[PDB]
Amino acid sequence: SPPVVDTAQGRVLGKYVSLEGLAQPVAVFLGVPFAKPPLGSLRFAPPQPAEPWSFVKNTTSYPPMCCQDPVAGQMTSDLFTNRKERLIPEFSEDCLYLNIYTPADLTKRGRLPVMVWIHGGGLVVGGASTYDGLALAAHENVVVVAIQYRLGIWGFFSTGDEHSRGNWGHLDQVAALHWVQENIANFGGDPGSVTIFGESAGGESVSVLVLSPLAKNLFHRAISESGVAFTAGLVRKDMKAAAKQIAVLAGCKTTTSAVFVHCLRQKSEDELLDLTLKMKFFALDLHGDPRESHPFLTTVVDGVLLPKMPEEILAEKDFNTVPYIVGINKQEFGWLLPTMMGFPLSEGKLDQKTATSLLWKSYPIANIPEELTPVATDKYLGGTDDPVKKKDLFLDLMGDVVFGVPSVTVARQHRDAGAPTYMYEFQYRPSFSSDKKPKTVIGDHGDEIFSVFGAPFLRGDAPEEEVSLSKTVMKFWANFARSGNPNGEGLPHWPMYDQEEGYLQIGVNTQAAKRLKGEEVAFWNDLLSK
Repeated sequence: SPPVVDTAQGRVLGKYVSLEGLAQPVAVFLGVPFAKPPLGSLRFAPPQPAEPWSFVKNTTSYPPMCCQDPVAGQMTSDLFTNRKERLIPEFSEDCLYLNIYTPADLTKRGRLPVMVWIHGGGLVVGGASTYDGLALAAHENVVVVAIQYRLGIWGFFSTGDEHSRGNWGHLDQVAALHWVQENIANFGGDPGSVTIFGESAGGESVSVLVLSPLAKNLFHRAISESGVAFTAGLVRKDMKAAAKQIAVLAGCKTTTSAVFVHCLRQKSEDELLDLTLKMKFFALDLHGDPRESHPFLTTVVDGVLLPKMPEEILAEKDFNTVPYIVGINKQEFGWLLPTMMGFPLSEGKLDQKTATSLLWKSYPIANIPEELTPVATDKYLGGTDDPVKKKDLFLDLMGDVVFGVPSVTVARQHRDAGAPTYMYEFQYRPSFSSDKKPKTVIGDHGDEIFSVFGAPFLRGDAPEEEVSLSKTVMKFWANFARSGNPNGEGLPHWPMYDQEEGYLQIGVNTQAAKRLKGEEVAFWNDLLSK
């Protein structure tokens, strides 16, 4: 007896889906529009509300993902998905949709916590339909909403002025959150209790929404998994140089910003896609000048989403000071990222000259000047002659500079603004890992996702240790959605990230520790001191 729910713009039809092991049926709505399709002159512009529809809109099939490299998009979906049935996504400029998983009794007026998932993919790839909210919803009695937002050129093209400010993907995230306020009560969600959560560039997005005056009162808890505002230089003052490259590739005059943006608006989707492949996003440039490489189009300081740089918003303490879990994995640069970015590290072996050279080429994500680059690799690799250990230590280096240090730096300033703050370090190797990934890589980028989204209940043949870790993580995450505090009956103690900097080591042996990356932060700030 399929569920039909009212929204401000019209009625939607979903499907009931059962999870093997639980009695609880979950109502699933796929491809709910939250904005007008950003086509034509709506490209490189703020999202507009969806036009209303008559009759009942069928929301039972996965929507398209936003345009992106389709080969890298398919690979990202494969690597990150938590369900059995492999998704073959479609791609389109018409992509401002969300998917909803609600376990609420829709005949009642439910008031479940709402968890809004913001996917990662470096702001250039990814989509919502990769992430099945079924297990998290059914096990923890929360409404899971997975949203989409414009990516790449479509999402982030900026002229650095009023003609194309930038941040279109973040304005879409904001529009989705307004949609949740207006409409989630009809899906049994409590709009007074919305947790935003995301991983990698989705974590950066959560962090940016925490800082943004546009997102005020649109959520009440935050979780950044493996990404905050300082991560990978994904937030910059401007985009002048990358914009120039786009103009040369597109054949657009840059006489003025208006003329430039108007030329890009006339391009077809195929032309912008081809321009996307030519920018070579999400890839280490091995041959060109590292100062001129732009593997991501970034969040920018536009004066609307962000009035100023994140450092200055954090230091001034006026932002969305909600309860905030900020976490990282043990080995953020262990395998997935170097492989996906094309780091020449298949060898199993690395010497210190080459580590220094690769750190310099990583300038776009690491931001370490050429002359300080041997000092960094000496610090991390100089205590051993063993090249197998040097490789493993270089990957610790990259993890720390790109993820660990940024995450701790942000948690500290969030705590110092007076907000409840929690940190974790996740250390587990999922059975769902790729065949290509070595057995020795534990807590790789993305590994927590399988626990958070209940992959053991949806796919594979997970052993009891892994099943149990997923229940623990989901329960912490949903307790936090409920109360702003992840703690509860039968879960290990997770201390607050206060002046003593307590954090939770999550893994086979889940337990509290202190002072996450304390020394590494000290070193990296001192190296870039100037």
